[PDB]
Amino acid sequence: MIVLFVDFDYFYAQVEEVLNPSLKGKPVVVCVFSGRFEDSGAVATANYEARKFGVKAGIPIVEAKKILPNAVYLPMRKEVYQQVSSRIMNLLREYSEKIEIASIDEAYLDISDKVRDYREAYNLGLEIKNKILEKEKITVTVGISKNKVFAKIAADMAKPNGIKVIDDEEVKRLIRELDIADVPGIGNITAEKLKKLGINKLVDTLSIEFDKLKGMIGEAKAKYLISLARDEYNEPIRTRVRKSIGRIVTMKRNSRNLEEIKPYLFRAIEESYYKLDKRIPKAIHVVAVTEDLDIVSRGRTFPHGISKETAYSESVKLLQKILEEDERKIRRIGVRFSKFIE
DNA sequence: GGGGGAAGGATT
DNA sequence: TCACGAATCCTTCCCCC
Ligand SMILES: Cc1cn([C@H]2C[C@H](O)[C@@H](COP(=O)(O)OP(=O)(O)OP(=O)(O)O)O2)c(=O)[nH]c1=O
Ligand SMILES: *P(=O)(O)OC[C@@H]1CC[C@H](n2ccc(N)nc2=O)O1
Ligand SMILES: [Ca+2]
Ligand SMILES: [Ca+2]
Ligand SMILES: [Mg+2]
Ligand SMILES: [Mg+2]
Ligand SMILES: [Mg+2]
Repeated sequence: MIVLFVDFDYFYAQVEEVLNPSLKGKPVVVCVFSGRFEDSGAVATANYEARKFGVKAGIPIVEAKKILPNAVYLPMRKEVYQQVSSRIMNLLREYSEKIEIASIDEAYLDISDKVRDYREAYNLGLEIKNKILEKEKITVTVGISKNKVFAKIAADMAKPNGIKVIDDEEVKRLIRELDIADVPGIGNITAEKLKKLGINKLVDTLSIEFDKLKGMIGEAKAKYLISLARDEYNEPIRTRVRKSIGRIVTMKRNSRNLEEIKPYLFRAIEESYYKLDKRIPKAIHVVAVTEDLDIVSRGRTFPHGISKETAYSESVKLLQKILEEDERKIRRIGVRFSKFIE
């Protein structure tokens, strides 16, 4: 297997540079509000000219402006970013039938049907970079290796506007030398957890008794890290099929009033059924988040598919059960659907 | 004890 | 941002043989 990973560079701000080329080479900051329009918002992303002086993703725009008051600040245009992304993903599909779209700016390709060496993989990567630049004026970073994990790590090491191969020998080296915290799927927790078990590299997981790891981080992760460390990881490039689909919305205030909560619950159902599309669930859960941010949840499985009308009627019954069996005030409410037909 | 299943916490 | 709330793992609890 040869896997190629593509990560679009500083994507939202780069799209703004493409739609207004006069911006290129000057600081550009894309602002995100998350529906909270009474303030200045936050930096969604900034181009490298802005990052150079400390304007980085996540900081409040009021703080960014104290650093670069004369940068160009643009509110997010999510629908445009999504459209440009979708067009680029379509360009990538021409290079492989085996593609996994991981996010709005990330895709994996299994290119094993077209190349079986890294020199030609690199050439294919160059062609992809040129094609996306030609057609959409977007620069990207390409990572190439023997599996998804090292392909992503390769792109992380090479961005922006990069291309990097991690060949078989470099994989072996990284298994010994790469900080296990930089492995995809390992957050701040887990990382600290296995640092307390003496594990700092992928190779270290081979000198623990397995159940000790497993006990700390769980069976799935343990198997994951060990298979990486043994250089046996080979997960296919494929469209991920969800096991559940849902939506949980925040109410304007705490409530324990059924009639007050219902419109929110119904909104969650409508949004969920849009997401479901042609998928038909046989199970429904109602999920309540209490004011202290705990979860209370109740599910039902049917021997048949759930119509939207049954989703409405059953969700109220489940919510009624939640209200009867727990005394806490509810702040967020929604539904999750699972057990899909076919 | 443990098969079976649901609640709901934990993690990315 | 795409990592606020979705999706997924998985421990704990509980029924009851
Ligand atoms: C997109 C995103 C990344 N991160 C983290 C992941 C990293 O630690 C770091 C950057 O990850 P990256 O993957 O490098 O960010 P990105 O490539 O998706 O974004 P951009 O194109 O704008 O440059 O920030 C978030 O916390 N939230 C997010 O929404
Ligand atoms: P991981 O490697 O740290 O993160 C992997 C993916 C990226 C997004 C998604 N994610 C991460 C963190 C949180 N809090 N929520 C998410 O959905 O995991
Ligand atoms: Ca968001
Ligand atoms: Ca419990
Ligand atoms: Mg990117
Ligand atoms: Mg990304
Ligand atoms: Mg990490």
